[PDB]
This record gives sequence, C-alpha cells and structure tokens, in this order.
Amino acid sequence: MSDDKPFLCTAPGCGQRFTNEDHLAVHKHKHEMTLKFG
Repeated sequence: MSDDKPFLCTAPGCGQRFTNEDHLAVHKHKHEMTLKFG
C-alpha cells in the first residue's frame, strides 16, 4: 500500500518486522511476558 507502515518490533537482538500490528502484538506479548508458560 501507500503507507505499508513497517512494524518494527522493539526487542533486544530480535527486533523482527511484520506487515501488520497483529503479528507484532503476539510477538511482543511473549517477549515482554517471558513469565508465560512458567
């Protein structure tokens, strides 16, 4: 699109990129909530 808006994840070393914020959400959620599954 005209404004693809590259969603750059704010994570150390990882900093992945996605097409939507949806994928960034789940991606960041697990990074931040490292306590998940524990």
